[PDB]
Amino acid sequence: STGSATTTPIDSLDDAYITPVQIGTPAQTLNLDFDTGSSDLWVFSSETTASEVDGQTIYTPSKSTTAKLLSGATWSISYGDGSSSSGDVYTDTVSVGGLTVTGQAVESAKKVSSSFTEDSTIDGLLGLAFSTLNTVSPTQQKTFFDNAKASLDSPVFTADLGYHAPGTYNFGFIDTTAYTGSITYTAVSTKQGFWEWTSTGYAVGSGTFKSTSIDGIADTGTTLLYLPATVVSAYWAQVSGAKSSSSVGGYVFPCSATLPSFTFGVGSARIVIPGDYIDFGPISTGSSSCFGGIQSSAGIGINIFGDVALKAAFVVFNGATTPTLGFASK
Repeated sequence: STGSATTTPIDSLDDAYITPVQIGTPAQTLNLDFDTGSSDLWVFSSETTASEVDGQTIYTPSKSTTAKLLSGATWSISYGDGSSSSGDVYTDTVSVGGLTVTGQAVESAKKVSSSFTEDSTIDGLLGLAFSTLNTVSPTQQKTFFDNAKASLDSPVFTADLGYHAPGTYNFGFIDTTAYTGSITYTAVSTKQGFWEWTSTGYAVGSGTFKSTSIDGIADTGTTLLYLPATVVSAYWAQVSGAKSSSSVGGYVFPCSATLPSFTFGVGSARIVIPGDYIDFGPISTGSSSCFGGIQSSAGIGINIFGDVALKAAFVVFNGATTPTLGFASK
């Protein structure tokens, strides 16, 4: 089997992408944030504290004839950005772009962090990291991809995120028309539960490539590119007027400035992030100071290849027995 669904940015800055997901019988369609940095499928629901719902579409298990309470099961998660949520668990039918999993754990939110309430366009998350990170207790649950894997024509999914435009998630096949050149594959460590790999280095604009190992995660659920402070400093040094602002919480720059591209290495191959992708606009409405899309990972504890980097490539998440990652230009 295969599936294919369009993913759409939630706003003009590509802060995140939402993908429609059918849950239950009859189908309830929710717009979920596909997150390769986590492993819970959780949704706003009829069970969510009313004061914590503000515009989101909810899942109502009682209206689904295929929903079954997973008795005794609870879940609770906190994300790298200080967000969180918690609740109970049903199993139900979940379909993504034509691909159907029966018995998928659907985690029903009883409580969500303010940040989720405040984002009316995201109805929940669909985690695509490794199932070892799943928070359901006492019995850990599998991700949508893990459940679908054996049925898929090939045990892969691909992320093809757009710049200021929609993109595509595919399951079970590689669309050879979606990228240029070849796909370079690189090794993955699952030891932290992430799609963790090692970039071979970077260049800033037309600068010479610096060969150096950068360990990080491919995370569709994170907006920006977070890299070591040395790297980030080398980038912003090439932008006139840029500075790191503690009050703002990162590098900012005047929008009159031209942003250089940023190249990262995948084995011997090279992915170029155009400068325009690194502009995240005014820090506040009307400000002349713009927020940068490349920021320091210092004190995150891990480097994150977020949407800023991934949207510059066609990315293969290969769930073969030994997982790997593939990157192609497009």
